[PDB]
Amino acid sequence: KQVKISGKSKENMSLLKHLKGDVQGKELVIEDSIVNERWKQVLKEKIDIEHDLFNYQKNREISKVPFLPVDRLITNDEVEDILNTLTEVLPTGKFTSGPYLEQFEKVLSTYLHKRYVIATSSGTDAIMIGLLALGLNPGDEVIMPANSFSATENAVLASGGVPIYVDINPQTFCIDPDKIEEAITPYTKFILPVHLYGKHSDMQHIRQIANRYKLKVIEDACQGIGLTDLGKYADITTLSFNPYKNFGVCGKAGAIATDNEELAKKCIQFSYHGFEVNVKNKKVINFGFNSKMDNLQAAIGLERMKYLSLNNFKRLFLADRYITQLAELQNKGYIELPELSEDHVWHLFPIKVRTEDRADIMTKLNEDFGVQTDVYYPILSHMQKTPLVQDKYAGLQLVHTEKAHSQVLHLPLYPSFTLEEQDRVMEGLFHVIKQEI
Amino acid sequence: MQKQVKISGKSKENMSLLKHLKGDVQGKELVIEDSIVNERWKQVLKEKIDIEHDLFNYQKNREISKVPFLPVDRLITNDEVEDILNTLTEVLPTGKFTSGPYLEQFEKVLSTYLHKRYVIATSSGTDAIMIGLLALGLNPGDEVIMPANSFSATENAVLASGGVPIYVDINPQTFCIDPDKIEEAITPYTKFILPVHLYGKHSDMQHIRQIANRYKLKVIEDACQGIGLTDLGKYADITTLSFNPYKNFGVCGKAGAIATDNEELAKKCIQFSYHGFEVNVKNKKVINFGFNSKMDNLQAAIGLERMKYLSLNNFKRLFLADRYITQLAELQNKGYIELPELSEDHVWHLFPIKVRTEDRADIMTKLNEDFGVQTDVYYPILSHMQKTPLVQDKYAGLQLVHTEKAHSQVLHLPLYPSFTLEEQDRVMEGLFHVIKQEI
Repeated sequence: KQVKISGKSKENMSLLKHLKGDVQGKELVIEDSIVNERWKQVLKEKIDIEHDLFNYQKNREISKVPFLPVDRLITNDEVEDILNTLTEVLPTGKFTSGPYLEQFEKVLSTYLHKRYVIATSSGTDAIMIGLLALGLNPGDEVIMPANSFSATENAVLASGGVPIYVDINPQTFCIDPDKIEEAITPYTKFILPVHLYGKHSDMQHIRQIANRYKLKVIEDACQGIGLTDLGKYADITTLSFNPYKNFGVCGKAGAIATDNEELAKKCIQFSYHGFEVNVKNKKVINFGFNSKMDNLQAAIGLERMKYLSLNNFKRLFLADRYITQLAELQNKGYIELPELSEDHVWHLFPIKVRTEDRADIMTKLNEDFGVQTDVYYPILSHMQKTPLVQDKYAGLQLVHTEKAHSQVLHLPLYPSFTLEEQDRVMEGLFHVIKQEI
Repeated sequence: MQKQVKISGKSKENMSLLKHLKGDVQGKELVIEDSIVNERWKQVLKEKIDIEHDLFNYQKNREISKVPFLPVDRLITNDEVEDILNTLTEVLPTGKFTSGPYLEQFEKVLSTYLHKRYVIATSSGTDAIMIGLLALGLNPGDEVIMPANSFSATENAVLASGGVPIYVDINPQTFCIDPDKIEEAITPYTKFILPVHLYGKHSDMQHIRQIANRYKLKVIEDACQGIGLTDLGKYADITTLSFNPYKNFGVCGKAGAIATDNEELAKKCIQFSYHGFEVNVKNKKVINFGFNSKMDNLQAAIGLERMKYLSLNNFKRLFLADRYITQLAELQNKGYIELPELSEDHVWHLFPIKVRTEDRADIMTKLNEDFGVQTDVYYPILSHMQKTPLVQDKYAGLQLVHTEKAHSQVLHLPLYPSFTLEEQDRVMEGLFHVIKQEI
């Protein structure tokens, strides 16, 4: 009878169906949570998504479609809320530690269903501190994919750890659990899956393996906020609140989330100079970092977080539209579409095109249509031109990772993107693609 | 034939300004260097200045029940809040919060203020030291010569980068590393000297450079408390700063900077500061790894506002320290305490006096209970006495006589730009009353 808005990816999916006529129940019920706040001012019984959420203007004039214009990633209402909260924050004089930081950590805890949240100065820092809190020693091996953002390998390397790259599932872009056990040595301590593009990795299977081999699991969920059951099978979950993520602040920040008390204590010590928790200047471990989130950014996060469920839903609506209206191109085998799944928060939108055509498709979309696309990310880990790669990752081949990487093409997708712009993207893809994969 | 007096805002020039602004004639001889750090001076300098009244609003007869050591709400003024709100009104809608134009502009201003060719703004002073060591070519196990009485960030940066701290005794008068004790400690594994301008006092950099040259060592200074020091960085390979909110100049969150004249070195700092990428080419790595440690565009915008108060704020700190040193003279004359020396090479981030080792706890307790005067000790525990596995394992048997003795005597008195002279009166009165024994 009741259709509940949690804001999480599973319920978003059922909300999507329900609003497309397909009744999932009677009463729209909005869960009493900070992440659902902006929904309340726009969600009405007879809501029309195209008009109420996107203000669809089919005939608005469009010459260029930028892939990700940063100015549009923050709205006018967000600006007003931020200025309003800073008006109160600034005179308190508390900019590093303070009450907004604590409140942000409490709110995240509830949203993630994790007992302990340590907010950090970036996502990169979260992974780095997480590895160390979990006991990483120099030379310990960490199993992970090679198609993530460089921050992932970087956090392992900076801590003294050793990346062991394993091939991916070519459709999900995520680490193939069936390739993990092969790569376990007596020096392997961790598995580090990445929920790439917003797609959830096969965490249950990863957990079975990990318990088998007594490894720890720390996930890079920096692109995966809003995923149903995020962290259910992880020892540590890491997040980024960088301004370009599904939810971000106004600078650098991230978080570590865990259910283990002793683990949390250690993360806090590593995040702040190795001090005894809340006892300044008294070290209890060898060293630590200066890597807590700023009180000021936390105050901003408490405002920007009000838009999260609404924005994740708008991302889902966008991804659904793409998948539906481009179906004919996958039907003719010209492109491959991502699967419409509950275990996706659509941080990025990956289609697949023919390898030898991608650069041409990209150029034509831009030249003829003003449509900008991109490829996240241009270089794989084991193909970076560094002294480390040549000495350590020589002649390594990851067939699926490399092939998928050669084919992946990302389309504009973000909460303030417009349907009219999306139409131009799609109209463009049809007019320029004329060969199969 | 009149000598001009340049208001650079640096420590040397502030010292002479202190005399001229105590004097009767204040005319066209006072030349304000065209710099953002001097902005808040332009308005107030167009008339004759009475420091007590114009800068401090001296209210000798005000009721004071408590003197907090560092009330953080008073470290940011109303005009600072307003300027910040005004600039953020412009920054926020641009949507640029990581990289951006205020960041580049803040680095450029710093480069001019410090007289250093390259400034790399970082996410904290702690990261500046860590990145600086790595860019200078630190390898795991490399020994770093340093004092043991700094904030923990100094040693934490050495250790996080793979370095090995080697602690050397200080000059007990200045609290800075004793150049005369550095040479003794040099081994084949020594690669760096890391002096700290502690409390805002300038280390003996010329002598340290001599030793460094002689043994081919790199010098990276922790100047995180030393912004405004004359000739800062002159003999350093890398200078590091902090713009933590509590510093002489700070932003509204964490940030710091690396300063250097060496171009190839600057390049490496950038690479380390941002994922090991080629400069201005995202996703393309040219070194093994790097960090996510640039300063944020938004904090840079706030920095460009707050920096307008630096020269004036540094001047007020000096006037405060000078006032302490003069009015407390008698306590030093009678041998009860030791006062710092009124020098040109100090920016007075903190104000250290020395009291009798045996009486300090009692002095502090009585100041607070009988008079509401809060004092403090930066920092409570020395590096070689931290209860950590590393210390208990590798730094057992290490004795640093001067560091330990001076650390047992030191007492910091409240001093920040918005501190009032009437609060200062009460600090000083309390000190006269509670103290009765010599050192």
